[PDB]
Amino acid sequence: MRMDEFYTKVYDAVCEIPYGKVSTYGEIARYVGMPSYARQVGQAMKHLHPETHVPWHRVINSRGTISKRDISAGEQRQKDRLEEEGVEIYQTSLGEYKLNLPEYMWKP
DNA sequence: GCCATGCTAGTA
DNA sequence: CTACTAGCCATGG
Repeated sequence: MRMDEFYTKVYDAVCEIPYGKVSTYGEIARYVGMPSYARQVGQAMKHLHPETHVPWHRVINSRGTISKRDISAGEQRQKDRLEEEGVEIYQTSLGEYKLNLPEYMWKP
């Protein structure tokens, strides 16, 4: 399966995530038949263009947190986008932004 | 070819 | 709950 196919598949999936809901790299990976490629779902996201109709903000990690960026602290920009969709987000004891995954996670 | 970068399940 | 590890895998130098 071509990388550009994957990349397409992924975006297709993300866009299916309803307003106010969320998903995760892994789940998306599995959704589109590429279970081991969670990191690459990362990649996909990171490669979109800032002015995109894609709900990249609806995608977080397995642990229900928002993931630190080795480049570009717009993880802030991700929290904000969620709070508008109405999403209780708590900084963990450390400065991590967490949320009640079971409550928010989405499934077709 | 190697080696650094940039999610997750499992174990302690 | 927090660590820390093993394994994963495209991408670019």
